[PDB]
Amino acid sequence: SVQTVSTARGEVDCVIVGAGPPVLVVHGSPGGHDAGLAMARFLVAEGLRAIVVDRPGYFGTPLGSGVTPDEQAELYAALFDALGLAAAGVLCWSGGGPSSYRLAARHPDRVRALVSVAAVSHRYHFDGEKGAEKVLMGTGLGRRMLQLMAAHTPEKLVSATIAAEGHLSKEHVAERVAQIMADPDKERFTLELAVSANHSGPRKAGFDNDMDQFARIDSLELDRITAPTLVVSGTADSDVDPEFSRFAAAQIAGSELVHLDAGTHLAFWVHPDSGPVRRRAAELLRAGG
Ligand SMILES: [Cl-]
Ligand code: NA
Repeated sequence: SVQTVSTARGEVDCVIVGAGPPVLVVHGSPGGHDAGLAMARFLVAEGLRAIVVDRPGYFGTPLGSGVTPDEQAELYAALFDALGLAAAGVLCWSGGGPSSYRLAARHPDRVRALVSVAAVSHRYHFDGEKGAEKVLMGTGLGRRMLQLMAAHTPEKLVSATIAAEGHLSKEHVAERVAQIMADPDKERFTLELAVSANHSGPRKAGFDNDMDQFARIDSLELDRITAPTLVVSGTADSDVDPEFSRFAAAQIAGSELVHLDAGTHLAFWVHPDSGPVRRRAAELLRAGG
């Protein structure tokens, strides 16, 4: 299902799925179209169509198609041109923030609505990984272990992921895990995103590029954004601090900020009160369609 689209800004890979008002779905760091499709499932179910990119440096999209957040925004607009598309909704999460914010800021005519989930909204510095976590997230061996865990010990993987992505107590992690193991969509989402967190191999170029670029952000100029905007933050997110979302909402006039109490970085998909937020996101992204 991956298609290469030749744009005026270079080649970009994407997966085109669903039917309805279109939404550009922008993965985090690391990520790729696997993460993006997992992010997009609720949209397809709500009767929207998703355009799920591989950002430059991930899988088949060459880094040269856009290194900076601003160049990645330029690529997305060039992708819309290559699809004959005037404008689309935008759904971003985490490291998908900067390029999505730039698209909304500098190409406002191309963005119908913005849903920004725990998104990097200003300069950000990655804390490296040490010891076992480093091997697990940084190597092909680590990648294979995550794949085996997802296939064969899914509850253990879900637990590890919820703990890594939040500041929750042991007891609250276990409560979240039991919820997820009772909802097949939540389980599937979590397992897919856990595997995509490993930045080795074909995710390495894009991941290293994102870490370098996010550390160099001057301003993304979110105050320029005029799209109707929903910003979503889990209060226990240990990956992208809630302050990034409060900042973003304060910059974007008319934006709405939704907090998910005791939510991890995955809250918008896995928090027990997230269903209404996804429904609201979908309605916003339909943008009168
Ligand atoms: Cl959560
Ligand atoms: Na934790």
